[PDB]
Amino acid sequence: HWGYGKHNGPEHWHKDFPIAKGERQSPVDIDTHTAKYDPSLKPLSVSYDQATSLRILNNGHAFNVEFDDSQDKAVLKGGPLDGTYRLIQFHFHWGSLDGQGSEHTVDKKKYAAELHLVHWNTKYGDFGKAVQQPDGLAVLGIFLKVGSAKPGLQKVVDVLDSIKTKGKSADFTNFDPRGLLPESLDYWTYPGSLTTPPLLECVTWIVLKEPISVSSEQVLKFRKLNFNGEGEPEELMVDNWRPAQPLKNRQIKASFK
Ligand SMILES: [Zn+2]
Repeated sequence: HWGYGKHNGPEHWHKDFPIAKGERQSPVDIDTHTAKYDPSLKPLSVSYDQATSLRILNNGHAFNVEFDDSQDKAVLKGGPLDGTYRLIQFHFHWGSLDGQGSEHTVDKKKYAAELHLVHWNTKYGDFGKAVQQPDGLAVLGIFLKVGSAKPGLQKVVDVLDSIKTKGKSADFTNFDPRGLLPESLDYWTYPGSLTTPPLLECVTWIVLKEPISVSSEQVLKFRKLNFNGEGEPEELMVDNWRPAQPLKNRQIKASFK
């Protein structure tokens, strides 16, 4: 039932998901002047050479590229994390307008879009057990700005016409998520939550400082997707982002001096 519209959108999620007013909700604004360098953060390790994408799907809120997480084929390690986190899916949030779209902000600056690579902690049995624990998920967040085209994104963009509406899916093999990374993996990290219902506070957030650059042509294809199912009145899939939430007692740690 929840969405991003006037009445089912983020400002009303708390009616059905009371955790929405919890102590470590995401996203948050990253105040660069308050986020301290932490020299105990170990280097961020990403092992994606054996990543096995399976399918792409429009679930009515975003589109998800799903991966085989049955073994350590595509794992995140290091940084603030203890243990091994398996990539399960990635998706985007974007705006109707280049000036908005990102979930996290940096000194209140909004980016045009935000990519989330979602991983879960093999400490737990599976995704379902991991989401129920404060140390269960690690989400790598990567800002998008409008500029030159992102070649590693073109394979995703080139299949969006086949998943225009909610419920549609398609096979989507051999996608290399490495092609979505920026040059620097300098990042900020803090403990937080899912940014969509059920909004569980199970996420170690790792937000990269350097955005990737995508083309107008590429984001205009994002904005052509539909929230609605085929045959229902069109609602364009745009502004599917949750705004910054209160930071409360939390500190953002920076990985760079
Ligand atoms: Zn997300």
